[PDB]
Amino acid sequence: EPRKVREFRRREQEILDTALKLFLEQGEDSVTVEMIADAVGIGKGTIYKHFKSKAEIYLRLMLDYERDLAALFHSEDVARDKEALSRAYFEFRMRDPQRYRLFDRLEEKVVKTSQVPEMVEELHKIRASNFERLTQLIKERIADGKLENVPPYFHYCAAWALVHGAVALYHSPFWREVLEDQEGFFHFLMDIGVRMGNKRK
Amino acid sequence: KVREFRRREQEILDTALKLFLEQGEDSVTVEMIADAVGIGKGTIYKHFKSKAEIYLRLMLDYERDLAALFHSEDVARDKEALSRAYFEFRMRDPQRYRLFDRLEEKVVKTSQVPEMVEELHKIRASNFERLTQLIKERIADGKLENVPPYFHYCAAWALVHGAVALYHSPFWREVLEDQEGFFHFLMDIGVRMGNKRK
Repeated sequence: EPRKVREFRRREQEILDTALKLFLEQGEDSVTVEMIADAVGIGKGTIYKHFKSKAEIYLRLMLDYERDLAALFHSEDVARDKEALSRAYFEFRMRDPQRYRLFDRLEEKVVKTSQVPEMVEELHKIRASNFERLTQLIKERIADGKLENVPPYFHYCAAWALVHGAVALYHSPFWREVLEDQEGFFHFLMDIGVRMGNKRK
Repeated sequence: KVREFRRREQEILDTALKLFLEQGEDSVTVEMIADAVGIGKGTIYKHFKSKAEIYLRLMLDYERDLAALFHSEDVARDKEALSRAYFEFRMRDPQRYRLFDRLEEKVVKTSQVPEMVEELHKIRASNFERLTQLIKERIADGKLENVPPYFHYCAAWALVHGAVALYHSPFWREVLEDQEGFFHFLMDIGVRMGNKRK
């Protein structure tokens, strides 16, 4: 792409990365557009060229997350490894549990309210596409004999439940200190997700 | 008679829970519980000094029910059937689980009635050891992967927590509410979680 556009996009990305870091550390309600600009080192007026409001930043972060999930499914291979893809999916969903929880709060705050209707409609569209991709992966693992031959939404809902509960584990005042440094436990959870609903003989 | 005191106390508890789920616990007052039972507010105070006492009693009764599940006392109990029964117990009535999650913040974390909360922590600690002992036994039998027991404990907690949330989804609850096969599918997943590969 042209150099001017690339510079504009990299500045936009730095704003997004900085804003997300501030939201997780201090809480999203506390952080203001001025505070993000100070952290990036730019004037606030520069931020408003990129985003009209904090609600646009919230929605952009969630759109970017859905785009990252979509890219996970697409690969340059004729016959992708479905078990490796399933593992990558659970890793993507369970890493960064504080971000998951933040997005749960933003769902009530800006998505359910359709604070920016065009952006929320885009978010629903890509989420529906990602739902179709996960359902197709489930159907292919069923057709390959790996997953039990039950309705695909059985597997979808089990995966949703495991991810949701796993995120909650990392917000426990008791368990978070125990688990935060345990990479083996994280991979144990990943193995459980991949093995969930596997067919038995 | 002592008898007699108990049945009214149970109807108060059964009625209060069923208003809490309907209606939301903050909305429900002691007067509303008394009206539904029909026994007037003065009678309630003979059993419970406050709504917080009713909250904590419901949670104590729940922990006692979980303890009763483990105490089969058989010399060679079926651990897989016990594991399945545990997941069934935890995942049935998801609305009650969610209410108790709210009551944790409201009356347990605040130690609203300290004597009752100390008893609740005591039985919860006993139930934790009972579940951990079941996990260790399934590990020792070659059924579960030989990892720290808390690995298995935390996986079980996560599955239950996520399953309860599933039944509160505005989308999924209508889909799942009548699906006994899906419920048994989740139970199968819980029992098979962390199983050693043959």
